Amino acid sequence: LHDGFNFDPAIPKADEPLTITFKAPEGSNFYGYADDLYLHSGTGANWTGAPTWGDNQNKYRLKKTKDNVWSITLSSSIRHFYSVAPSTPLQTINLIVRDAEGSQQTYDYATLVEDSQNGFIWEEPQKAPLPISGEEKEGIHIHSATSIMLVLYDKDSQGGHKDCVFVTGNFNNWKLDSRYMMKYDETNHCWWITLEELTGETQFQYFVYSASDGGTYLCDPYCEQALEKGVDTNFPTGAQAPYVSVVSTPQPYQWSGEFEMKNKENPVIYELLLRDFTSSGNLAGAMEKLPYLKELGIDAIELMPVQEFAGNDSWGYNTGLYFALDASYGTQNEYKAFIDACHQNGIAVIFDVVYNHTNNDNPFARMYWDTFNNRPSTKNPWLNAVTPHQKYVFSPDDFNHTSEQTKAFVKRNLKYLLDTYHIDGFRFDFTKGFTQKQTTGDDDLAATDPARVSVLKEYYEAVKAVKEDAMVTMEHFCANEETTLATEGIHFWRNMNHSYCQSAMGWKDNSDFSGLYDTTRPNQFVGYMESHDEERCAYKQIEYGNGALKTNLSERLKQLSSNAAFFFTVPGPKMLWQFGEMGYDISIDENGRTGKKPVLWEYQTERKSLVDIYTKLITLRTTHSDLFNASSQFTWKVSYNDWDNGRTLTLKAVNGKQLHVYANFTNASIDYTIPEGTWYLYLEPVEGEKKISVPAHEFRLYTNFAE
Ligand SMILES: [Ca+2]
Ligand SMILES: [Mn+2]
Repeated sequence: LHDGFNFDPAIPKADEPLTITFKAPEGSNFYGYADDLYLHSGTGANWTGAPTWGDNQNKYRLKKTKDNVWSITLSSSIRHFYSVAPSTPLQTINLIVRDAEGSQQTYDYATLVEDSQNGFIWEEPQKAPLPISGEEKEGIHIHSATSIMLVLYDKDSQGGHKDCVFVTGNFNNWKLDSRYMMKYDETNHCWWITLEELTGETQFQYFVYSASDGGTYLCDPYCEQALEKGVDTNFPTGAQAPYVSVVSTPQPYQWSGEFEMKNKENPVIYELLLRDFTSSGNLAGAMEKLPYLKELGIDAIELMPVQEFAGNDSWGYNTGLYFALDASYGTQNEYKAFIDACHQNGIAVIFDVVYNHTNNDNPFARMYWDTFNNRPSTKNPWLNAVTPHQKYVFSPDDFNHTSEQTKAFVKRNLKYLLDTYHIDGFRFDFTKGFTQKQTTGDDDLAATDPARVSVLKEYYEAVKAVKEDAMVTMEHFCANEETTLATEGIHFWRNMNHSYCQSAMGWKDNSDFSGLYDTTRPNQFVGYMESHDEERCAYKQIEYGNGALKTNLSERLKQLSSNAAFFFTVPGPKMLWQFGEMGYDISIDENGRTGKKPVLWEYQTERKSLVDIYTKLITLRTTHSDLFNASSQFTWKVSYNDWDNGRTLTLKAVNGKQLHVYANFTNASIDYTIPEGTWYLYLEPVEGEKKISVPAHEFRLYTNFAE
């Protein structure tokens, strides 16, 4: 390691001078840089004795001594330089090099310091075989109330590993300590240690170190609880951001009978963001509304991501930890209590899971990091250094889904969420992202990748191996791949937002509903008028409504009612986005796309008429579930050419039950002759072959059966 930081003495000593030599590698910020550079530095986890960013005192100046080479001497001693107390262990220096303007810089790097004065003398790392075998070796193992075994995987894509790992925590006041050095198992490629005499909430992180990488603080990627700096007030002062791991060595949640999702093959799914679902923005808030969701008639709740995400105000598509759920919504047991209450109310729970990308906080990112480019190292075995799909870069931390380490981690995580939280299915976020192919657009990305199809099958098969009746849904939008994968039994998001927005607004152009019903495999496509990612139908009305649909609330709800009568009446699974049932009309853009949205439960009263239409239509799918069987005959007229004389829907079951829907989406009344037979206005007995006047924006729903 001549590239980057060089140390003389080669083992830095707390109470001696240290000369630091920076060599700029080729194709880095400072390669061929003509002027002197400056040191931004401090000791320990919290950068003790750091200057104000940009302080250009001669003291901080790295003199250019050769081409691409700068040196600084911390004179007197490294302790005197940082003004650290003689009895305070000086164990790490954190180092950033920057230009005089503090614009161009290197990123978080630390080296080890030997402090013999304070009894921290370096000991050779020890080789020991893992005292355990089987699957799921890595992570946290409670032996007893006073004892934990930690197992941290360490092998980069080149086959190398770190020189040593310490475990710091509340048991050792967050110091590096020889007694707390982990042992390396070369065969399993794991660091391990058994902590004993713990005295109950154990807090810890790891300090990993090599000569080529320097030092890095990171938590356990398999921790079930975490404190995050900048969110948790009780984040320990001696720990480094972002994460400490929490292990209680605990009052285990007592689950209430066996649960099975209602209408398993064609469920109505309510998409829910806990942050914006209630004013409390949490599980406690959501719990209060389960009787509302039960009566609405839904089969499942789909929670937008609940795994630990950056900060505490997010959609959650920014996961830092996959085995720890975000404490901003509630405790592990509040999550269990919520899912258990859902089940008691006959409602299944689906987790939105985000395996395309993680963030800089993830132990997998922190473990093999590029301190020059501020992204994963080319030697990272889970993550790409650079996103291969350059159209969609949601973070610097894109998962390599051809990695055997990434694949095993995903499958273990899926199994964990099923076993621990008793959930009934998954919605895979951005599965189009599960690709190593170098692309820069939508077309080259959308083009079939056999390895993406292959890994998505692996993840599906893994879920079904844990829970045979678990629902798997993917947000994919790779047309040819969806045809192939739907045959395996994977469910796909079927986005009908554009059509039902056009219809809601009273525009016939691009209003064709037909995409909602896949003729080949209707049950494999989860159709929606709204998702968290789309603008609201009821907002489009205010903004670009045709005539009265702009400003007449009565006519707007009639039109949304008719949309709903050409949605819930259709075979195959369906999804609604929270508050669509009460005509939620705040633009997705209000307070920014992903910003906190107004909570408007008063809409359940003001728009009661629409809530009642949603309720009866969804409930009909349970009361007469045999109608909605994929075996049933389904025909409809919902094209550009089906407008002026209205749109029609006929559903005909094997047992002879029939549903007929007529909708006038136009701004004028249309004359319609009811089909021949004996019918019933199921939502309120009617003779067929009878001419009716159907008012502007209204629907008529007829069943050949009473209740
Ligand atoms: Ca968080
Ligand atoms: Mn990706």
